[PDB]
Amino acid sequence: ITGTSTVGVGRGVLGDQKNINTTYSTYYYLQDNTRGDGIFTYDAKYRTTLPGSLWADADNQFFASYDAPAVDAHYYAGVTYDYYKNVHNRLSYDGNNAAIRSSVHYSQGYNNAFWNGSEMVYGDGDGQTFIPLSGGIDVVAHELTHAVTDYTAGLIYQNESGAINEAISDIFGTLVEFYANKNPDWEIGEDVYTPGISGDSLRSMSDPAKYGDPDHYSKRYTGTQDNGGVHINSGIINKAAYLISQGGTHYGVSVVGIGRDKLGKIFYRALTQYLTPTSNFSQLRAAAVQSATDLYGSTSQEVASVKQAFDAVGVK
Ligand SMILES: O=C(O)C[C@H](Cc1ccccc1)C(=O)O
Ligand SMILES: [Ca+2]
Ligand SMILES: [Ca+2]
Ligand SMILES: [Ca+2]
Ligand SMILES: [Ca+2]
Ligand SMILES: [Zn+2]
Repeated sequence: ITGTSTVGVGRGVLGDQKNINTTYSTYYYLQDNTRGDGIFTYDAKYRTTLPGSLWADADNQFFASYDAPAVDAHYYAGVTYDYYKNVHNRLSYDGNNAAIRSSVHYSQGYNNAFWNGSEMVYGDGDGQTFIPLSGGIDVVAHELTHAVTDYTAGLIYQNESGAINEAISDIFGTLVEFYANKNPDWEIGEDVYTPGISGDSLRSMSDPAKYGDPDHYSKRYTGTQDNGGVHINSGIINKAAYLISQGGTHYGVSVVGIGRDKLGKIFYRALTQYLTPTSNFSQLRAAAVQSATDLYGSTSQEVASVKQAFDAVGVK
């Protein structure tokens, strides 16, 4: 759309009020011209055809309950874009300011969200297992990072490379959640999962086993479900990443934490410089070590912690 940039106001999935960037041209659209080539949010109107209609609103106020998921998908995509730009100096997912598109109200009672190779898509949830998925900043950032991976390492979505692809998305989704300071934690999807149950989440990076995911290589899933356990075996990497950041002793191996910022720098470097589409866990470890070496020196503590952390999860 061609029009005038403006700012609107609405309420998100969790009921919080926020301002969002809109464009005015007869209607007010969810089109943010302030970031790269724009962020665009569409209404899929409970259908599965994509992307749907660019979101249009008459008065620039988005307080209807039907509006909530659009408000958050639109807002959280801006935050994520900011994180990448500010923190890693990367312009959008392609590094060249590509437009960011998302659709909401995808299908009926759809308990999922995803990156389809061109855009983000969010279901509204069935109201029991999930509420609308774009209400979780870690979910939004998890999706946008899959775009980042597609344009960089290109990790194939299956088996080990696939689990790495998933872990990357959880790690950066969590780093973004801390960046925005939105009640941050090392859990995944807590804000939109099982509205009826407090305290849980979809996955845990601090203790993957809490939800039955592996936290050691010896416990990896080797069957065929889930594309070869991409959402299961990611726990091994997630745990490694949590250890690098926070420190701890796991299976008798002690890791000194080096903090979130360094975690993010090391992983981003590995992702953008060293990983390839078919990289496996063992290659990820070599990548992460090389990255930390590049950044901090081979005799650094940073390098030492990366090694310890992988040793702790059994990745050699
Ligand atoms: O892999 C994906 O992008 C799909 C999905 C995303 C998701 C993340 C966090 C919470 C809910 C949903 C998953 O099942 O992880
Ligand atoms: Ca309105
Ligand atoms: Ca949180
Ligand atoms: Ca979280
Ligand atoms: Ca819950
Ligand atoms: Zn994912």
